[PDB]
Amino acid sequence: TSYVPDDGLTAQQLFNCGDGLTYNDFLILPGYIDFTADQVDLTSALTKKITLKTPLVSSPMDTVTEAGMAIAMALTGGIGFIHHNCTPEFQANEVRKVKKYEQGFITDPVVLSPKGIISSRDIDFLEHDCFLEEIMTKREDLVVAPAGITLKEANEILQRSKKGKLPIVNEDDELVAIIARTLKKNRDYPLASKDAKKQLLCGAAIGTHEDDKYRLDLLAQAGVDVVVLDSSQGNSIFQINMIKYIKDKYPNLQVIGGNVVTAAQAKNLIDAGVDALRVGMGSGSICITQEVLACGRPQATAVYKVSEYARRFGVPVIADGGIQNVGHIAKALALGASTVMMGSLLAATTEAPGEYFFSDGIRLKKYRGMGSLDAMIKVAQGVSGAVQDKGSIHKFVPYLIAGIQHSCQDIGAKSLTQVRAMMYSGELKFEKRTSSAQVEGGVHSLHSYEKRLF
Amino acid sequence: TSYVPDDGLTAQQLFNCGDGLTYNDFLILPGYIDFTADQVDLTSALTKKITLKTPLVSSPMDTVTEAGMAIAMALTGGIGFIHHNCTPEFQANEVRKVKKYEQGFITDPVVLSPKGIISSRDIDFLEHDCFLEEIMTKREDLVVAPAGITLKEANEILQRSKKGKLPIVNEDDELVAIIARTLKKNRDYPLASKDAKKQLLCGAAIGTHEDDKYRLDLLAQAGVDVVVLDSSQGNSIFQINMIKYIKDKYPNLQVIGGNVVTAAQAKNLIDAGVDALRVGMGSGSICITQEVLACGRPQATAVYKVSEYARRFGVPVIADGGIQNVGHIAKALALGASTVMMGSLLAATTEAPGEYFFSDGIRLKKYRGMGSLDAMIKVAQGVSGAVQDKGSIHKFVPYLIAGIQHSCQDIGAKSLTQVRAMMYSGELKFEKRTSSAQVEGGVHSLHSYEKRLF
Amino acid sequence: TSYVPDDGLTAQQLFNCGDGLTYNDFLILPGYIDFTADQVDLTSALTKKITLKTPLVSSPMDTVTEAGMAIAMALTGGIGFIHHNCTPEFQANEVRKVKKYEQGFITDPVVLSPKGIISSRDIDFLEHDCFLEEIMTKREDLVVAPAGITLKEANEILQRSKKGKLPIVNEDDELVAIIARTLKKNRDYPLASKDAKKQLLCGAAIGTHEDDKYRLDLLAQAGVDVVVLDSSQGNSIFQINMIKYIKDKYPNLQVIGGNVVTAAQAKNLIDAGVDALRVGMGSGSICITQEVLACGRPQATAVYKVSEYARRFGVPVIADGGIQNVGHIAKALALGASTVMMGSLLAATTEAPGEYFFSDGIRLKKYRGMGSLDAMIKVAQGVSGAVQDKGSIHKFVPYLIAGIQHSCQDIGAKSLTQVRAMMYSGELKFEKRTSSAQVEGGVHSLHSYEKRLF
Amino acid sequence: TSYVPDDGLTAQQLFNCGDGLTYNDFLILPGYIDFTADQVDLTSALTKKITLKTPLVSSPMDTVTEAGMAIAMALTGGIGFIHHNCTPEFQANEVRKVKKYEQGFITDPVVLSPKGIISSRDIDFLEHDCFLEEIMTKREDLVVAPAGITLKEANEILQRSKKGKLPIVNEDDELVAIIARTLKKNRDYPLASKDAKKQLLCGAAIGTHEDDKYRLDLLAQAGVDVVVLDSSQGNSIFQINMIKYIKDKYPNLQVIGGNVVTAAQAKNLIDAGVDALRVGMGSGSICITQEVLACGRPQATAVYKVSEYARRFGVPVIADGGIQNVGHIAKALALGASTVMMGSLLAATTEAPGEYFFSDGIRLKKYRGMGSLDAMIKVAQGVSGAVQDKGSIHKFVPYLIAGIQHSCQDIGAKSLTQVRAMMYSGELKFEKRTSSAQVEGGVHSLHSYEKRLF
Ligand SMILES: COc1c(C)c2c(c(O)c1CCOP(=O)(O)CP(=O)(O)OC[C@H]1O[C@@H](n3cnc4c(N)ncnc43)[C@H](O)[C@@H]1O)C(=O)OC2
Ligand SMILES: COc1c(C)c2c(c(O)c1CCOP(=O)(O)CP(=O)(O)OC[C@H]1O[C@@H](n3cnc4c(N)ncnc43)[C@H](O)[C@@H]1O)C(=O)OC2
Ligand SMILES: COc1c(C)c2c(c(O)c1CCOP(=O)(O)CP(=O)(O)OC[C@H]1O[C@@H](n3cnc4c(N)ncnc43)[C@H](O)[C@@H]1O)C(=O)OC2
Ligand SMILES: NC(=O)c1ncn([C@@H]2O[C@H](COP(=O)(O)O)[C@@H](O)[C@H]2O)n1
Ligand SMILES: NC(=O)c1ncn([C@@H]2O[C@H](COP(=O)(O)O)[C@@H](O)[C@H]2O)n1
Ligand SMILES: NC(=O)c1ncn([C@@H]2O[C@H](COP(=O)(O)O)[C@@H](O)[C@H]2O)n1
Ligand SMILES: NC(=O)c1ncn([C@@H]2O[C@H](COP(=O)(O)O)[C@@H](O)[C@H]2O)n1
Ligand SMILES: [K+]
Ligand SMILES: [K+]
Ligand SMILES: [K+]
Ligand SMILES: [K+]
Repeated sequence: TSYVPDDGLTAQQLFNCGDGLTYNDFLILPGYIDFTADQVDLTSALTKKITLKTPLVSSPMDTVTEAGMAIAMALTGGIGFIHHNCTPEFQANEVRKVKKYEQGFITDPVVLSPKGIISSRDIDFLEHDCFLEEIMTKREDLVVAPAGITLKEANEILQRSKKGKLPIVNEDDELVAIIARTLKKNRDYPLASKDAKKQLLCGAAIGTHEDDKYRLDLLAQAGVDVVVLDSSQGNSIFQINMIKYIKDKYPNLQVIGGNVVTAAQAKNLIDAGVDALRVGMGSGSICITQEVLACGRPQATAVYKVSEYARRFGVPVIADGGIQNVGHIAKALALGASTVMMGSLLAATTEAPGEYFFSDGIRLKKYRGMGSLDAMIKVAQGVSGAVQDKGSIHKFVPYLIAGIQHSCQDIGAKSLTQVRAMMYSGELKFEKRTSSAQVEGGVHSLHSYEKRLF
Repeated sequence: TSYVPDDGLTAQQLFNCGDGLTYNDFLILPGYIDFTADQVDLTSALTKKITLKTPLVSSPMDTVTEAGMAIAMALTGGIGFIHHNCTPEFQANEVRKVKKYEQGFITDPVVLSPKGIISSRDIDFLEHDCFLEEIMTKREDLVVAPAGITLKEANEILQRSKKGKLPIVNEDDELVAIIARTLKKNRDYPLASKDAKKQLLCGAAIGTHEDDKYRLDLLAQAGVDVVVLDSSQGNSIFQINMIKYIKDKYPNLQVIGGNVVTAAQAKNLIDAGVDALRVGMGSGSICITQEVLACGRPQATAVYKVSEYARRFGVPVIADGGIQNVGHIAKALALGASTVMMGSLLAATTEAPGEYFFSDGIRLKKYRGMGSLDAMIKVAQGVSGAVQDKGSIHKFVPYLIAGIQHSCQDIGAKSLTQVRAMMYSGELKFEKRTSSAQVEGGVHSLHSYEKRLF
Repeated sequence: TSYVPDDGLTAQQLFNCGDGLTYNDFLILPGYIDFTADQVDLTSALTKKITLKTPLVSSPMDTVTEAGMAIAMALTGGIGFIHHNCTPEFQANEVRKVKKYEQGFITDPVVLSPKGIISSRDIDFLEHDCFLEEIMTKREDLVVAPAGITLKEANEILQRSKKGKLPIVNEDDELVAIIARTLKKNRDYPLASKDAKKQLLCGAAIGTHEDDKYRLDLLAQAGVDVVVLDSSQGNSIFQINMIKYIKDKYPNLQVIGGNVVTAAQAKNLIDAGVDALRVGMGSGSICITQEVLACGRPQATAVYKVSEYARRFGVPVIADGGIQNVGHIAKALALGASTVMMGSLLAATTEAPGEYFFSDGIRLKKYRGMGSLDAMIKVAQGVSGAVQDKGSIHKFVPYLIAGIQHSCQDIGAKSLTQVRAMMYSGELKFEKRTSSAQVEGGVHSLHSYEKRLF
Repeated sequence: TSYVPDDGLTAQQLFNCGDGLTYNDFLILPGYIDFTADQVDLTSALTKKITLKTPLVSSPMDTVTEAGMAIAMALTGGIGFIHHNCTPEFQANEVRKVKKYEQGFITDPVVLSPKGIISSRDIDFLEHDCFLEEIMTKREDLVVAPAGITLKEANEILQRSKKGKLPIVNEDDELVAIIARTLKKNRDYPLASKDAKKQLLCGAAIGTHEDDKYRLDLLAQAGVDVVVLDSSQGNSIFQINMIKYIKDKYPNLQVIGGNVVTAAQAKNLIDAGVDALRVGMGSGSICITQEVLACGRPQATAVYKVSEYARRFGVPVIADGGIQNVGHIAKALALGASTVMMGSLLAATTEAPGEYFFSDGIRLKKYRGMGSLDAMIKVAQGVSGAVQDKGSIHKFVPYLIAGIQHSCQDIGAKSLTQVRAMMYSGELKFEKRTSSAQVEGGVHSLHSYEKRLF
């Protein structure tokens, strides 16, 4: 015979009925492998105009994305969104801080007012004399460098002054930047996500309330590339206006639509004029909306449903919420999502806001939902907590990339663009997983065991 | 195109087959928001004649509703039902106590027999002399007030006597009431549930056994507004008679039908002449009937099924049992319920019967089913226990209201009347939730976390 | 209108497809109540010829049924089966012991050989002299009683001798029995299960292996009323022969067929000539067959399927295994079962074999499957353990009866015969229960709680 | 009537839709028993050319199969596969070591270089003198034996020298072997799996990467009988080539195809020229692929689907992964599998690699997946751990055999060949198991319990 039938379920019959299943409810039948995993191209679109080397994106939460994270993320190939739980000024600062970050050049030099350099030497010896400028008269005659400044002469010249951060200025003695030694052989970031001006990409979230139009402005000034509207149910006249307002004012600016879960919700945003859709309502580890409200939708189905529609307009979808492991990323992407947003899966990370604090013989790192009472009487829709400890976004992300690539390989696709083309064509196959199938899917029948991922 | 199909399940296909699903088995797809949550009107009917500002209702259990609770509940916009685990006299007392409660006026002044006022002063100094009247001859010549008594002159006049509870009498020196300082700026209860005589509404539960006709009488005297028949299976000739007996005797009185779960059970009660139906069999946190019997029905389905029928007669349905969180309330209401009754979700509360007693580094408050051996050889159908500690019904209820409103908003309804009109029309959409969907629905992927709701 | 549709699932569509559901997977919609629970008649058949006042039956396990249990059970209205884990002689003894038990008369007087009465007096005072008969010459001239012996003169006469167990003999000084004081006002057992000779009924289990034909014989002699073949898969040529062998030899004797789960398995036994069928394979608390084999079937479905067939021949079915609570009994009976057999649910009991032994601040009582390595290289198909502590079969059983009656009432049936007639007619309604429905079905949303059943 | 319908589900309708169920999701309805369990023949094929007495097969993991295991397994009637986590030389050694193992003859005599025998005597008395050959001049004149060596004269002759391991040599004083006393009455292995040269069978796993062709060679030399390609997704051009390469070079050699789960994946391997298929992706206790990727399939369905196809070509299927108990073996075999491979279920065993180390008052034995970071930045797809303690493969396996036989009996098949013929014909019946059915399936309703299997 040499036939072999067409066993396997198609996306349609699996996510277009009314059962409402999530990532852990299904699998993806393998295909034919004839290329190595690293040959898999993960290039994907974040918006109608922007494209990242990797589909990963950090969430706009006060415990996940902040300068450091938006930078690492961008450097590793993804992008980040600065949360909006702080006066517009500060949030806007985190943007410019990112938007004008340059290899080797000092991050954002801590500084003080006279109220010249100031090397520890002084601070030590010789009562706290009348202010700093006094206890520190660092003569104009000092080791500084001209605008011809470069990483080359920098470090080297630093040897003469045996210092590790010589200052640089344009012409009007107003520090443009300070080169720094601290790393000893900077790596190369070939996938770095940057804009036209070669600066790293940077996103930012804002509300849809009136007092957010000013906030947006400060961000816009700072060179923000894309902004996402923060809402649990983004299909409101408020967001729609907020959309129009922004698109009009700033034509040259991408706007991602508030969190939606239905094709109907999307229609309004795609019409308002959005550049993408953030799909996901009540899937976040810290989000507890479905339990305290009554509205929401199972992630896997939501991502599939909203993408199949959004695609018909060239509007990328960001699968936000529900990604509890590498696996769930490939899943979300295979269902129509162009990129995926993470929060908890990127909390412990060292680039994330906050500091670690061992608790009960185990590592730790704060992490809560922006809808929690702390982050914010108001009805709490989120919870507060903390997670373990992962490596650094510079090594963690690369691991995610390998997984996603290994996933694509097992399936038979050499790119994410293909994975989607396959599932929409009916070539990509799926299969439901019973509770026992889920149990067998993970670790079982062991007396004890540990786990290390990369 | 600009079409977007009609994705979404309708109530019918979801609760009218035979799967028997509960609140945690489904969700409600969001709609369009074009109004703020606080604009949502929660007005709902408790019976054919009565209407509350809020659909909340405390349960007739000896650990939930009692004077204090029936008062707070009424003040916050809902209503309460005094349990019937105590001689009719006492239960009847709790009613009048409620029915004639007035702002500022002392609750129910504790008192003693001679066997004039009696300020601590005496009790202290000068052997327990022959009875109270002796160890306390408080002269007729004392600070008291005339029927012109008002909160105005009251407190003020109290200053002269530097006391905090001057007595007031009509004419025949028989204390009608005592004004009291103890609060320092009473709030305003705009939603208060009151009757024609401007007195707070008050409900009361009674059995269907013969010896309950006298009990009902004492309650009726006390000015009870509505009574609910307490039974697990209320479709018995006993209740039906008890219905007729009451409707006849007291025409001007609402009667809620025993707990039912089917349209067939309802028919008998709607015919007997009930003013509402209490739907719910074996859903209560402390009820364990389904485990020790064989009869019952999944709450969500029961509420939907009995309401779709009851509505065809203008008979309100009270979704009693199964409400484990704010979310489940909106759910019950969206399925055809006019109001919802709670027990455990209103136990810890300070207005509830009993006192707290820290246990294992944690707060506590007794709570058990009226079907438990303690509350009541008889077959125990309930269990006994206790819960944590919530705020006060004066702040807790308001939180429930916000939730329910936030829920209605997310859906797209500006009132509960609308939410039901939407689900019966097919506009309101639902989606089943798999076990994984339920797991993703709540908190997951966190190393640890705490939870605060309002 | 006044119609009300026909909501509700019928047994057929619920247990005749291939889903394989158990008791916890469904419920029984209530009906109309017009009679009190105690008016419910539980009379049910155990075999084609025998009938018990109650459908309860103790299991033939070395930790459940033994003389004491087969007696209490019979007295409370049910029946018991002596296990066969002991030489035929001893098992046969437990039978006669039961079969000839009489109110007041000493159970089975412990005794010694000379190698007259022997009151402690002696044992105490005056070296262990040459044997008992010597250290105890209780003269012929002693307080004894004639065959006219009766509970009347007995106790009374005992006063004169101030003893508590005067001996009685026929004529040939061979103790027929000894009356005993130890209770102080024996109760009345109106439901007692007895045979023609007014003796309590008694069952007994035997294997189907060759060496079991002798064992059966000793039992037969002892006046056993019914015997059950002990097998996990009773549809073997071995049992079929064993059936024929017995039916032939002892026509006047009931034989219950080995454990089966299908209508096909039953056909062979009903033809071999059985008087009943023990349905249930791998449902017992201690049975772990399904996990270590590959054959078996979900109890609820098995009971329904085998009964619908067996009934077509007047062959009663004993729902054995899976009854984890009062509720599951009514369920099994409502599906076609005539009686139900229990093991674990009757372990802690005081009438059960073994003694209690507090462990970890909690009561205890051994309990294991006859298929366990201990009870019995052989493949273990059962496990060994222990349970808590229930009352006495004289109070526990009565509780089960109330439940079963309360269950029948809630449904609307005044007898078990009716409950079955209702489910087979399509009048009795059912509804599946989702996992959440099962969770809501039991205790939930409580911070803590205890449980007392009767 | 005497008909009895055809209740029961067929494999087809149960594993050929898209639900994806595992072993714990179904059962096998019993049939007719007319033969004893030990009469059941378990003979099954491992490949197109090879046949084992028992369908058991140890997995190629560095914690399961290694010489000792491949020997015991072969002796008990099955076969084993040496893992490939060690230079080809060593892995190849483990093969020859096995391939030339002979009863009584010393396993693999530990040895040292001069850098004659060497009995402890010396080592003790008389500074570590210049090397061994010196501190030990065991004269040529010593107790040794000629090629006529046999277990007969061996042991006996050993008495004269009162030693326990006399050396034997061919002619050129180059030890061919050493007979040893250490057991005191060697048993008989009637089912031993051997090749034409009467040597025990031995399998070995290799990768499909280029540098594996040399490795294969060393194994081939050592007399390996069958080799299995180690891959999670074995349907790649790499394996297909690796297949062709081997089949060509070594015609007289069996090759088992990489792990597959679909009929489509199989087609390529059956065409490449494989002798069997290893079905199973992400079912292993230590495999966590489905959780960190997105591809895989529920074992039960995979085994059924791939076998129904593979059989159409006479290509045996090895159900690898998911076997958590005796029961699951019969299940896998009944669905079309010819043999089953185990890992964890054969870890604790004494023949397995590694030594035990009590931990927390309990026994222990290391066990991890070859995909774990330890066994192997790379993406970890497995985990590391350890299990309890089972007996010895010489007693454990026999237990598995009894189970599998007991299973076959309960069904009604006298051989595995029959079990499959029955399920493909539609005679063998199945039934799904709900979560409650699964709960009832195992141990429940017990206050406590222990477990011993054989
Ligand atoms: C905000 O972040 C989230 C996100 C992204 C998600 C979830 C979530 O719970 C949160 C936290 C809660 O966000 P939100 O539900 O509070 C939405 P939002 O922040 O826009 O607040 C909405 C309310 O603000 C008021 N509002 C919004 N815009 C205006 C406006 N233009 N004028 C007046 N009032 C407005 C209304 O009361 C409207 O209901 C979730 O479950 O899935 C995704
Ligand atoms: C009473 O509260 C509940 C409620 C409200 C619920 C559940 C529950 O378990 C209880 C506790 C138990 O109530 P109930 O089942 O004991 C019902 P009820 O209190 O009316 O007692 C009923 C029995 O009393 C006797 N009875 C009732 N009325 C009469 C009568 N008129 N004459 C004689 N006997 C009567 C009968 O034996 C009838 O079976 C439940 O599972 O869902 C809701
Ligand atoms: C015995 O009790 C049970 C019961 C009642 C149940 C289960 C259970 O596991 C046990 C314990 C195990 O009983 P069994 O499976 O060992 C059945 P049985 O005691 O009859 O032993 C059967 C074997 O004995 C041998 N045999 C039986 N009769 C003969 C015979 N006539 N001649 C020769 N051999 C025979 C055969 O090897 C036959 O397979 C269960 O899962 O559901 C109900
Ligand atoms: N409910 C809340 O308080 C809250 N806080 C954040 N979120 C949503 O959950 C997402 C993160 O989900 P996760 O941690 O990847 O499961 C965020 O991007 C945001 O959309 N929700
Ligand atoms: N079974 C019992 O003892 C018992 N006690 C109270 N109840 C029922 O449960 C309801 C409360 O449910 P809950 O606590 O909101 O889940 C009560 O209103 C009553 O109808 N049941
Ligand atoms: N597998 C075993 O060892 C074993 N031992 C007893 N049993 C079966 O289980 C039944 C008791 O079930 P349960 O305890 O009521 O769930 C017994 O009547 C018997 O049929 N099974
Ligand atoms: N993922 C991993 O690291 C790993 N290691 C081994 N395995 C697979 O799992 C199988 C063993 O499964 P189990 O232990 O019987 O459930 C092995 O034969 C192999 O196919 N997988
Ligand atoms: K969630
Ligand atoms: K309950
Ligand atoms: K069981
Ligand atoms: K697994």
